[PDB]
Amino acid sequence: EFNVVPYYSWFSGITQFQKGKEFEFVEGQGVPIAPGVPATEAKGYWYRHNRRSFKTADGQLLPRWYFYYLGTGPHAKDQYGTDIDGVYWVASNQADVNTPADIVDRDPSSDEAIPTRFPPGTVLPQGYYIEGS
Repeated sequence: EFNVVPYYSWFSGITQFQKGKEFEFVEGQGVPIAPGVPATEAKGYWYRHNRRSFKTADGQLLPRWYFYYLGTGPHAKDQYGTDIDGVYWVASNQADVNTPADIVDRDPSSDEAIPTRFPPGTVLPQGYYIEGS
């Protein structure tokens, strides 16, 4: 949950479930599939949402990453590929990362989040669960 309204991702999140596992994708992979969007627009970044749980007297919330097309979201102004903590840049080999993706953000009650899926051959990061799968 967010107590400051977040920028909404077009896709479901990827949740870390095993600590110590790195969130990564092979270069050229990692952009979720949106029906009808050209491969040239497949460029953006996954943004880490650190979650914190409240102390109980029992015993854990691991981060959840959300995808934003290049030029949108919390790091809309950053340069593709720049080393920034909590930002993992990804792009199809058809994408030109000097230009923002031609994509408008999601919402209102106008669109639900697209369940995150990747093309056949995509190497999935071990230790992460794709929400909606």
